[PDB]
Amino acid sequence: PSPIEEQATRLLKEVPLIDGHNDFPYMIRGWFRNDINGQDAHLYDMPIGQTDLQRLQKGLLGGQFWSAFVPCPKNPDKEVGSLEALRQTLQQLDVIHRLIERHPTILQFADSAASIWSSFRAGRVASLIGIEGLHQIADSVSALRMLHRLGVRYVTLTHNCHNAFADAATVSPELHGGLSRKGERLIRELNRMGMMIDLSHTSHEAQTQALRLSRAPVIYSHSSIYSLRAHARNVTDENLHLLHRNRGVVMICFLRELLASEADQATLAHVIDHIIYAGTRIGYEHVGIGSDFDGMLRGPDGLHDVSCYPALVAGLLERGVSEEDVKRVMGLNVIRVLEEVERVAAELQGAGEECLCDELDEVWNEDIKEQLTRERERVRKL
Amino acid sequence: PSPIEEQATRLLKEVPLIDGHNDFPYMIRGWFRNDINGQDAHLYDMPIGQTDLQRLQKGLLGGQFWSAFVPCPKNPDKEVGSLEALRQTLQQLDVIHRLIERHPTILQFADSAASIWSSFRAGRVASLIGIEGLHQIADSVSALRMLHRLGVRYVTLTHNCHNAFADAATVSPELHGGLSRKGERLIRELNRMGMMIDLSHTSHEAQTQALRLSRAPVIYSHSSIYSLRAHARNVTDENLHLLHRNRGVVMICFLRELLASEADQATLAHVIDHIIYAGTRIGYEHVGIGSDFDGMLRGPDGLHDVSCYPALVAGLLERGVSEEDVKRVMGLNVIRVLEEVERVAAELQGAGEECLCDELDEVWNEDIKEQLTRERERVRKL
Ligand SMILES: [Ca+2]
Ligand SMILES: [Ca+2]
Ligand SMILES: [Ca+2]
Ligand SMILES: [Ca+2]
Ligand SMILES: [Mg+2]
Ligand SMILES: [Mg+2]
Repeated sequence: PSPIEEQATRLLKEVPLIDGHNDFPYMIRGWFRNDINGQDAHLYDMPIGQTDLQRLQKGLLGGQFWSAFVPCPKNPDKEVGSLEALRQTLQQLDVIHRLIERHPTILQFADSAASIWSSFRAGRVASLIGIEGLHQIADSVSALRMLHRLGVRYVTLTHNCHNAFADAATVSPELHGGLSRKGERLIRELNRMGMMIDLSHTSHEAQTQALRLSRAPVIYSHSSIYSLRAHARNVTDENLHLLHRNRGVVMICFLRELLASEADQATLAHVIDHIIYAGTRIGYEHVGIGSDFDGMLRGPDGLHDVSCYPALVAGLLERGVSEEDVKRVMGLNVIRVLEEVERVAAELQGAGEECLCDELDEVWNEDIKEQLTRERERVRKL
Repeated sequence: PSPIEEQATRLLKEVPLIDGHNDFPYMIRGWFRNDINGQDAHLYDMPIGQTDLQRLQKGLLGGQFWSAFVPCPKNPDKEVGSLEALRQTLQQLDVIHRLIERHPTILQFADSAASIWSSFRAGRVASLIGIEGLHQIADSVSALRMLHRLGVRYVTLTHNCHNAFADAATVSPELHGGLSRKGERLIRELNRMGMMIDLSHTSHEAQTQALRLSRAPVIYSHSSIYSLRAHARNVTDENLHLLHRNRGVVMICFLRELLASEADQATLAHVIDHIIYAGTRIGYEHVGIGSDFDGMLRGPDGLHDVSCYPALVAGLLERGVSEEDVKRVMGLNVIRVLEEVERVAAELQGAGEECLCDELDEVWNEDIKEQLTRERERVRKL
């Protein structure tokens, strides 16, 4: 009805709004235990949470990085907890693929810039996947490459747990003091394979080191601004500048604790303040939208669920952000980063760069290796 | 030079010889520990084993189901062993994909009848994948569906270990006495997802039950004939007949213990005896070739390595098997089974059959579920 609301609706049909982070797959594990057979009525109209398939259509969302999050392992035996997390990751990747496959009119799987656009041309929500923590890979780079093959296109280096590769923000004391030696080596492998690095949930020092080391642009899938609201999860002015040099994107989070000192005061206007702050200081080509819907109980006033994206687009236009810059913040920026991550990987794989391999145990003793070599030479005689 | 050898060479160029089972990926884990960077000289000319990339070309093999085998878990803590086997499976799937990707002139990945042919048109060895035992999935059907997504197109129900789903042949006493209740339910899921059932390594009673229950044709990826040589790993006349009704294929194994009472007496002629026995009694459209190269130290006389396939094709022609029947045994039969497995899955998935889901723990108590429902109704008021 309002000229501003007609303008927002047009932009949402012109370009895809691609949200950086949504934990709807974990809601499905909590509520249904990943059994969605005969649950369409509930999947379209959920009795819990901030995401369902009717409200997803209503908000005119163009794409989504669906989170394949599993919790940090709590088993006192650490080997078992890490391996347990790997199995749970495959369960969450499985229910995401089944959610997409059982609802092809609404959701379409995407793992690239081209597949995002083709999904958007067809009127589907481009359904991408990200894992949230390197605890999920069970210390296995082979497993990580297989997760890329299953459709994972970003890896948050940590969640609320330290791992062998990096320091999380919310846990103290520090383990590695930024990235470990392994972490630095993993950055090279992530760039080589074409996996997008996500720096949300990681410590400020780990961000600084990763932003300097990475040969491809990175993202913050759901982080806000430190200068406006001081929090371990928000991005400092230092790391915002290094993100600019990196050519990355900060996808602004709707978490109330990241927007206001008192959480119940958080609003849609605060999310817009954070987008404008970043856009003013490091350009609107390096800012995105990273809701974290279903990673919280309650959202800000005016951003209560996935139906509220038109109010965000209208609010940005109302504050004097240009149409072209709003389109950038909506999704063009995160598409560009994914495109550049793929382009860097094709360059490095084309040059024949050596991949990172896991440390494996010897399965043969010297007696078995002697039998095999002696057998080979017998065949050479024939 | 011989008219028979010219004829064999022509057949190998006309249609792909598709071998049912090769453990070359496990040799790579044993010898290189899955680190193949800068090892091309050795990968083309191996110091051990019955498979390398030069001899693979020399034998004119058209396709191969590469084994992603890992050993049966030996940890006394069974939960840990099962989870360890899952991680090792991802390591072996990873090195198979890296082997194919680093040598695109020789190997090309295939996961269907169409992708086998296109690989063969381009002069590549069609590189398919199979896992060898349901111990590899860590009791997770979600993981199994993700293995299908990673390119696994058959699952041997057991190796030399009993699992929760089926009885292996070589271990006694019997656990389930054929298939377990879970096993019967897994047969339905394997048919639905389009995973080819492999009955090698399983007990005679488990074969009988699976052959009656399966809605799609199955294979024996590497098994020989019981009537010619009595062994727990060979196929009985009863199960050969039920394989005929199933429309499946028995892919004849080169294992010396399966061909002769004294292993050192085993020959190429014995492999041909077994192919002709099966072809005579259940038709040549239900017989294949399933070497098990690199699952043994030494092969039969005349079938010492992957370069020896032209001698097998020539030997079949020399014994009066027709060109069309030799082409069937070479690969047309196993292509047909994979085509029919895919066709059955498309039918059942098109009809919207419900998939088998894992038993998951509750992650939310009633207090958290109340908070979520109360929160949802607050949003409905707005
Ligand atoms: Ca979260
Ligand atoms: Ca929650
Ligand atoms: Ca074997
Ligand atoms: Ca061996
Ligand atoms: Mg700055
Ligand atoms: Mg019979």
